[PDB]
Amino acid sequence: MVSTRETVNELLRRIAAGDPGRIAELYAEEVSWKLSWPAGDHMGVVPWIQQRSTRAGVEEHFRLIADHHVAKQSSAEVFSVLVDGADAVVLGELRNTAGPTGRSYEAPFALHLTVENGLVTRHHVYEDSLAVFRAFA
Amino acid sequence: VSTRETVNELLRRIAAGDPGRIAELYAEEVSWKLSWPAGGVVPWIQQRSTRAGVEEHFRLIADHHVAKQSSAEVFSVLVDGADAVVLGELRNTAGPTGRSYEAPFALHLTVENGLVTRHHVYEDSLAVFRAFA
Repeated sequence: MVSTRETVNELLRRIAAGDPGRIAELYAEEVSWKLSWPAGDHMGVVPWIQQRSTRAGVEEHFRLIADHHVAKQSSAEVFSVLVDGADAVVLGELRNTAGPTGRSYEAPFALHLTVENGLVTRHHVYEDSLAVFRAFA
Repeated sequence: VSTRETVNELLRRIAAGDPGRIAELYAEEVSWKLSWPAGGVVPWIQQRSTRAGVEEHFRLIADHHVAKQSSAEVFSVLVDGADAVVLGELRNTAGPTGRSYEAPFALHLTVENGLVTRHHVYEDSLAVFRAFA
């Protein structure tokens, strides 16, 4: 068995490296995936904001979010990683540049993860959706 | 007392709803952060740094929502040392406009000597903003 913290550290490494197939390898086949965003299509400006429940869906998310950002001006700064049993919360800030508009933005985020059998089963993002939306609108 | 005991008491007092008694749990100086742009359509969205400012924040959130159509749920309380994160969701109706919204939130707290020294809220700012705009 691998600790929750080690599993979370590996996920954060793979997310920062960016490859969607390699990130999704860390998720269970079925994933509880939630984003602190309203439902709908948001006039098309944030296409990765959709409902997901599968490893294949997770791979699609990380593909889309990469395609919509300038890779060399985008990153997530992690301030702390809290771990309690099988759960963890990653606290940080998105420092990204939106591809279509060129606007840089900062968005605080908390990422709540659950791990079982070394795989991520839950990935719930709480982030400044207003700031992200404004950067792409 | 423990971090979790302090957090559990804060949840009790938030549910009781008295802003003054909620603020009693905070240090005189507080690290306050909200997952909102640094740009008053939503009346409580502003910076704070003191216990008195916390009391006013909880007074404003009560006043500006339609109480009989509003509810809060706590899904999980994670605790790691001096830090804790409360995960949940608000299902409220904006007072000025009557429009309902739902806003998942993660509340990051730090406790030192039984007082809350840090209160960092991560929530669906877009959903709240739309309800009040």
